[PDB]
Amino acid sequence: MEIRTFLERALKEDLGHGDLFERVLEKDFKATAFVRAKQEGVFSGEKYALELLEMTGIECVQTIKDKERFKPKDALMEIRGDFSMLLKVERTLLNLLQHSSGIATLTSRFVEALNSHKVRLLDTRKTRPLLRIFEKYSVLNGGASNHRLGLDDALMLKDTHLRHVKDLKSFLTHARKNLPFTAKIEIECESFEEAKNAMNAGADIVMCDNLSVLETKEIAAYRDAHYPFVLLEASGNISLESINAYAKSGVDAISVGALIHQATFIDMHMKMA
Amino acid sequence: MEIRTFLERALKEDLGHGDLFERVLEKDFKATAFVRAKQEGVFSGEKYALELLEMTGIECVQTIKDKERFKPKDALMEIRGDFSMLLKVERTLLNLLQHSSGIATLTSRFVEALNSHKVRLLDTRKTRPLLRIFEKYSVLNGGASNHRLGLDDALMLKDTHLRHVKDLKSFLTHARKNLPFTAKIEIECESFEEAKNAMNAGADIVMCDNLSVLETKEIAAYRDAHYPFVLLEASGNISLESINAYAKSGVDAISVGALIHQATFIDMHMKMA
Amino acid sequence: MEIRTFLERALKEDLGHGDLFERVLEKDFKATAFVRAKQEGVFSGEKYALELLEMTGIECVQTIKDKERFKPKDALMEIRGDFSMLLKVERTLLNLLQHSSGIATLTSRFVEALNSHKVRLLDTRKTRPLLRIFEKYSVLNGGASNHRLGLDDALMLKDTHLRHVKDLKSFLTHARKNLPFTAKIEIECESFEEAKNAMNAGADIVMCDNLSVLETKEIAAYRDAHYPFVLLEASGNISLESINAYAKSGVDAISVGALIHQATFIDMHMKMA
Amino acid sequence: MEIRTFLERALKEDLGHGDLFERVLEKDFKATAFVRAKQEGVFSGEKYALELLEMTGIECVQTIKDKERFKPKDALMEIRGDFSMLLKVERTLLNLLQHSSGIATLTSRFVEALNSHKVRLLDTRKTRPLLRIFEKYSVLNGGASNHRLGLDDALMLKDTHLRHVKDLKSFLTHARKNLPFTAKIEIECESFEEAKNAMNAGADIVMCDNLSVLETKEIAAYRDAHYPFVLLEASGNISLESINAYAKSGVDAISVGALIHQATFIDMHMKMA
Amino acid sequence: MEIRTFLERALKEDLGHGDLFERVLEKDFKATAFVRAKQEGVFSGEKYALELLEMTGIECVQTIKDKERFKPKDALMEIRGDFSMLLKVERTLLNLLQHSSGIATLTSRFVEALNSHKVRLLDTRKTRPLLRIFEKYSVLNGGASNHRLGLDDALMLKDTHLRHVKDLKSFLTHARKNLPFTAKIEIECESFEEAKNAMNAGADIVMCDNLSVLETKEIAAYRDAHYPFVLLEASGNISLESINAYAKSGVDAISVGALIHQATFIDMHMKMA
Amino acid sequence: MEIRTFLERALKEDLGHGDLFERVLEKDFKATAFVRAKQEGVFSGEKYALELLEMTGIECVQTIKDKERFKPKDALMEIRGDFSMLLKVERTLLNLLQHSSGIATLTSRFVEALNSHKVRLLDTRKTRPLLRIFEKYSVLNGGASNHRLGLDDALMLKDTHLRHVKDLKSFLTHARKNLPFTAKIEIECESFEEAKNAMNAGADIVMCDNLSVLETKEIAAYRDAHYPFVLLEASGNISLESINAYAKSGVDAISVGALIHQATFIDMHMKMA
Ligand SMILES: O=C(O)c1ccc[n+]([C@@H]2O[C@H](COP(=O)([O-])O)[C@@H](O)[C@H]2O)c1
Ligand SMILES: O=C(O)c1ccc[n+]([C@@H]2O[C@H](COP(=O)([O-])O)[C@@H](O)[C@H]2O)c1
Ligand SMILES: O=C(O)c1ccc[n+]([C@@H]2O[C@H](COP(=O)([O-])O)[C@@H](O)[C@H]2O)c1
Ligand SMILES: O=C(O)c1ccc[n+]([C@@H]2O[C@H](COP(=O)([O-])O)[C@@H](O)[C@H]2O)c1
Ligand SMILES: O=C(O)c1ccc[n+]([C@@H]2O[C@H](COP(=O)([O-])O)[C@@H](O)[C@H]2O)c1
Ligand SMILES: O=C(O)c1ccc[n+]([C@@H]2O[C@H](COP(=O)([O-])O)[C@@H](O)[C@H]2O)c1
Repeated sequence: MEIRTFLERALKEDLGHGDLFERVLEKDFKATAFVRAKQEGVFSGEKYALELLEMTGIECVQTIKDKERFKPKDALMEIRGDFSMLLKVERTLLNLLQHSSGIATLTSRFVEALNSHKVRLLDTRKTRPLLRIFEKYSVLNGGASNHRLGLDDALMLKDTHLRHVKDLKSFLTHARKNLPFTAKIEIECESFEEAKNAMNAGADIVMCDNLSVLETKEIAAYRDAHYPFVLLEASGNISLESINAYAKSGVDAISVGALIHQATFIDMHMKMA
Repeated sequence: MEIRTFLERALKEDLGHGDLFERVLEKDFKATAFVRAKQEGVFSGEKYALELLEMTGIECVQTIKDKERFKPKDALMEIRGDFSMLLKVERTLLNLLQHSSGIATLTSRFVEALNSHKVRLLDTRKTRPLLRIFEKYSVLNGGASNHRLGLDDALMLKDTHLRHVKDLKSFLTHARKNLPFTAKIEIECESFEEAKNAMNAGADIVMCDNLSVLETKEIAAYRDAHYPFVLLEASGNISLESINAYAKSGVDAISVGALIHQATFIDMHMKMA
Repeated sequence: MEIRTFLERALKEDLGHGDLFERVLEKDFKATAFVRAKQEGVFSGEKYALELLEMTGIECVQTIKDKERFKPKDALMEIRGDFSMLLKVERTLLNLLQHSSGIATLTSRFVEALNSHKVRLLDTRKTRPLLRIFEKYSVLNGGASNHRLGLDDALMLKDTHLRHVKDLKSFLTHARKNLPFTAKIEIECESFEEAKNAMNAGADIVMCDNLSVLETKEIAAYRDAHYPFVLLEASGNISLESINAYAKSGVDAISVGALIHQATFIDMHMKMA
Repeated sequence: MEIRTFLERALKEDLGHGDLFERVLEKDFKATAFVRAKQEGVFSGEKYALELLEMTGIECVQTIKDKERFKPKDALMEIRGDFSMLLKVERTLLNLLQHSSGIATLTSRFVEALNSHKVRLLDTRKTRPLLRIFEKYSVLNGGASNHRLGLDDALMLKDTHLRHVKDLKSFLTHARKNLPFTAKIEIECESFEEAKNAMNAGADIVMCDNLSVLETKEIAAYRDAHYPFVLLEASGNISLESINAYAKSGVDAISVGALIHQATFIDMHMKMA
Repeated sequence: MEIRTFLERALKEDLGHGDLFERVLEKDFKATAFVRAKQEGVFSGEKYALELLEMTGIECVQTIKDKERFKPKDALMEIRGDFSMLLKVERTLLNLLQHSSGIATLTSRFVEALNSHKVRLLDTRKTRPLLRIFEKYSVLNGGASNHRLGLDDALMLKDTHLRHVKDLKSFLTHARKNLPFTAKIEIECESFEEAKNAMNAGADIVMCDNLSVLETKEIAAYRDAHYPFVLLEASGNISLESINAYAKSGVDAISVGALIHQATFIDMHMKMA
Repeated sequence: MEIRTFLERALKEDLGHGDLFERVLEKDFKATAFVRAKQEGVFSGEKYALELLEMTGIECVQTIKDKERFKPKDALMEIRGDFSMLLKVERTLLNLLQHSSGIATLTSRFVEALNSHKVRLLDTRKTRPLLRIFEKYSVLNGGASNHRLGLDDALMLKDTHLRHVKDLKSFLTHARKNLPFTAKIEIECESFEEAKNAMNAGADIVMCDNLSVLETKEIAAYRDAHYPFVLLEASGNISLESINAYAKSGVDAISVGALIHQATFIDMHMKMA
């Protein structure tokens, strides 16, 4: 398990010195519980919930696969194990769930509001500390694709890196030999004129930072023109509304980091019996 | 440093095999950069930012103390160190910042909308996985107090625990001897009649789950009545609006977990030069 | 699980580069062995031991639960599993069963002199490095009760703390808003006058330090009339003889941390048979 | 370094979610502090403390060395750092100086009552969990000498191991080619007979477990006679009231694990000034 | 920092319970020492070494940067610091400088035969356990270039993968939406026919496995007319003689992972002087 | 256990952010696989593999033992688990079986060309970083024997250490009381003279570093003469073309660290079926 520790840690920060309830409890027995929802939405974080549960000695009788949709008063999980242990895990479970689910839902919404089957939805390294993965996985279980996961994943730069370079074309070449063979080089651009110097130099990918439909199409055009095998990325602010408009800019994928840093939880709770 | 690793981990998940930019860079030099804002709001996470920075070999020339307020186009930090290293830390810094700042702001707002100096604002164990502390600290730098930090912090129960007990009073006594001496026992209650069985039994604290003003006042009353030294907690949903109404229920503190699981980031970015 | 890593490290230290015997052992085989007393005492350590065994792959046949009493020559545990693993888990097993039971035993000898069903006996924060929780556990299996476990569990102030404090009453006031909601505040006082002040400032617990049986009965009495809701504990070089007296002095609880820093091993050993 | 992680852990167990007093302190500041003794004994732990101090950014002004003797009321250490920290570090620093010194002292007693500049006094493997290295280190300062540290250190066969070895001379011969090149073997014997055999098999050290001062003499002789470079160690329940007695029997070392599993805390405390 | 913990563990393993010499060393003192060649080669390991030194408290006086060439009897490093620490960091230091330079050296011997400024030499994923990154680094200081570093760095498919795949072209299509946006896809092909298929399905990189110089020049040519935007690499038991030929065969890069699993130490040693 | 964390790490370095193929796989499923040899040699690593397998929930159907000989095309292991996993685990499993077997093989060569049932062949401390234990283990299977494992194992003084010791007989005598009770000392000598001295001082093992087969004979004699229980080890740049030569000189063991720092991967691969 690559996430075995992640859970390990999440549980400890809440258990600290050790749960207080178990000290008082006299006779521990084996009971059962459900994870009803309280607000319709999608569901992500199954994988984790499963791992955590087996990791704690909690049997997962019934579960609703990820990527699935639900409505309030719906049973999402019939877990069963010792009583004491059940209560310790209660919170850590709901939490990771609600957070994963939430980003998944808020992401779901961005999907339909895209309406397309030839354009990709991407996220960003804009993630909460220590959740680079836990979240991207969530962005996924919504219907979007994930962009790069780290800074070793694919060399991607912007002005900040080139504000001291002469001859771009010649630059992207002295990199190729000083990089990993299977790494693409994506570049950020703020104006039409840039996208050109880009492609020309080699750029495996070209982004579009804060630029209007007609500003992009000129590039989406100049692209279909000479450099065809060079993906294009619409990335600026991309509001939930101005998102559909860009799908039409004839651009491969649009990255809306807001998918992650804008997703609140989703009501859920746990009841014994 | 108790948070030294927290940062340690946050940086790695993004660096993975190792940043790709540094491979290409030819001559590394020492430059400087700022952390301008892009949306007025409060600021939290100074502590971390500081630690991270020294941890990375980045000098923190100028910083704006936590709990402070800011407006767009404002410089929040003049950091200076090697160029390569500056870029690796760029993201991990903004992230933890924006997230801490965000909860701080959304919390700030809940403060003024409370208007009071005798009533406390509390949060909940409703926190994102692996951020139990990173967040509570944020809830703090907003103006609120923190409730319990874990399940070892203070024995607090609800129906779920008592749906199998006879004689509450006698119960809270066989706990005291099987608990840590400095631990209070807070109890959750959903109806007037409960608050009574509570106090009577001993309960060091009594909460109020999803109950209207007049429902609470009856208890806030019966409290000022016989059991005075028994704090009272208003905790249900407490919308940003129906929050002020409860301040008047004559209750010690009100806990609005929404403070954490509802706070999105806050625009910020980093520019060289 | 929380004590996995504890046990894990307790083993790692003894094996080092690896056991040498398993290098020369020709044919490993399943064998049974028992842990046995060689002196009388009260049993502590089950929790830890069972977890060690089931961790290493050794089956546990029979075990005397914690708190139980045992005479010498008594068989305490029966265990089966690979010969090689038994000889590795041997000292690691015994060692903790001894250090653990050693405390618990020396603890009941106090719980005796104490002799009361209204007064609680408490340990302290004076514990051997890395065994805080371990040792605290033991004290429980000794018949007494644990005080706090850390500096986050509850706020406690003594001379060193106050020497830099003006107007205490005003302090414990503008403190509650920066401490976690459930947190109790306790104060060490070396005299009656100090005692009154504390209680008044709004202390939750007052500690009667190195004070004569009398001075306590008085700081006690004063408390049963002006502040009945305050906790009082007596501490300071209390012994097996003088401990009895304090019990009968109207004082909430007594803390003789010696129950730990003055407890030694209880000779035990393991035989194959 | 080496023990940095030990201290790193010893602290994390006491701090937990975080120190409380540091939440309510108003203005931290630099300050001095002294560790005074309240009991006479011998000082151990220097090694550890100095790292604990530097590790937590505290300055060490003055400090006595390991093995130095001290009287009560003696000022042992002069530390100087931020008031807030000095406090978090206090108990830890003391706990470990009391445990370490505690051991060294009791040890120093056995070394005096042993009386002899040619016979070594040894500890064992009976140690408290997670302190193997620490406690050995302690014994060292008390003026005695360490036995092996773990199971990789050197091979020792007690009866348990032997009860399955037909022909020992071979077993030892056909074990050398497996055990690392530089390892000694030690066999536990309970009769002049066993020791006479064990030695021909080629043991490198012979344990004279629970034997009369006469039998021991016998073996010491046979040793000085036919096997000179063998090495003798007398062990078993040995106490002050019999050490000197065994010292004069020819054995090269007397082994008494009571040195650690029977040692206790030497009273100490920290003052500000 | 990323290689701290690497070095940290490389030390921990050699010291075990702790160095024995520092136990018998009477007076420690500051001394200087040099690491020296005893055979010719290309230098690798600086990054790691400097970090080891400055980590242990040893000053570095002079050092031959990485990639540099050196003859025997040449002085490679001058270091000052506590005698005791020098003797501990000794083998740990040498060992990695050797294993590291050993690779790099054996690598340049290939970069030679290769002889080209249009073709890149690449390592593989066949590395010694725990040294993936370490060894990959070395290969760089050998004059070549690294292939991918993990199974997250980029998707690669070989026989074993395809045996359970129907209609590949359709696969690489409904895959891009589940792979991270930047991810390149590469395919191992054991023949011309396989090669075409790959390219067509939309592969980003095709690997020419155990194929004759010719069959490559052909899978090459075909590619310089129908798919000019595809990467081609040749692999499979390539050696120091036959490696030259492939260079001149219109193929993007060559991957002879032997540059690692077939590289040994380069005799070096350290002298005090 | 012991090495679980080694494997846990070896995997985490290759997986990184996560395996890609597992993102695009459609329906995972159980499957078998064989590890076939493509070179003749001797099998090492069994110990590790079986843990890697069980650790990642893969079933081991059949497997050859450590030290068993194998020819090419020989099927060495039959594993059976989820297709997805079998793949993540593939390279690791092979990498470590190739490194381990690689060593054992070269070793097995020296053991044959050594020829002698009474002279031990030893490795050293010259090992690759983080594999000290692993590589020693490997040498073991090759049929040779391990020297000490670290600096805690036993004390060895080379010239460096000695260059400051006036009077060695004393130094060794007044070092015994510090070093653990069961430790051997070994001194490096470069002349019949040094060895004659070192032995009186009381060394327990004497290194005959870089000496003629004649000088070695000389020392071996003096050894058999005046110091019988001393132990001789010949070392230095020794190769197949001179082993048998030294074996017949009286020394108890020949030390050749080339066994590991010169060993390479033995070709192996994994097939599905
Ligand atoms: O390196 C990455 O993971 C990465 C991938 C895609 C986009 N970004 C950055 O994220 C920015 C958009 O953020 P947002 O949430 O306001 O749409 C974009 O224009 C870049 O400056 C960063
Ligand atoms: O144990 C805790 O840390 C804890 C502290 C305060 C409140 N809670 C729970 O959080 C609930 C309120 O959540 P919210 O965000 O909708 O206001 C409350 O009524 C309880 O069921 C939990
Ligand atoms: O910090 C704590 O949890 C704590 C709780 C109770 C007592 N103490 C300290 O421990 C002292 C008594 O030690 P002793 O010899 O009675 O084990 C007492 O008078 C204080 O100075 C410390
Ligand atoms: O494992 C060791 O290093 C070791 C070394 C010497 C002796 N022992 C055992 O410790 C026993 C004596 O216990 P004590 O009360 O002197 O700590 C002895 O007779 C053996 O059964 C164990
Ligand atoms: O997974 C990778 O990164 C990877 C990259 C390039 C090559 N390989 C494998 O390594 C094989 C060649 O090994 P060798 O003897 O040329 O070092 C090749 O034909 C594949 O089966 C594996
Ligand atoms: O540290 C050890 O365990 C150790 C044991 C035996 C020999 N050495 C050193 O290793 C040297 C021989 O190197 P080699 O090529 O046989 O690996 C020898 O003459 C010493 O300087 C080192």
